[PDB]
Amino acid sequence: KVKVLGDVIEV
Amino acid sequence: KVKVLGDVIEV
Amino acid sequence: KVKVLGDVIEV
Amino acid sequence: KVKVLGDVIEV
Amino acid sequence: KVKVLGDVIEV
Amino acid sequence: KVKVLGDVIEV
Repeated sequence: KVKVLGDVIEV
Repeated sequence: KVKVLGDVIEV
Repeated sequence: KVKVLGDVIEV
Repeated sequence: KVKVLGDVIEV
Repeated sequence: KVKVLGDVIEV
Repeated sequence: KVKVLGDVIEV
């Protein structure tokens, strides 16, 4: 299965 | 810690 | 169209 | 509620 | 490379 | 501003 794993970033 | 876990969806 | 829908999780 | 909505991008 | 770029949304 | 940056992962 393909998931998305990600972070909050300050931009 | 806070991460983001998500799925691909057909829209 | 393919989007990503996701949640914040505590890890 | 807070969700995450995102796109796939070519980088 | 393919990344996911996304936003927090109120839902 | 806060965005989400993430990767596709095989799970």
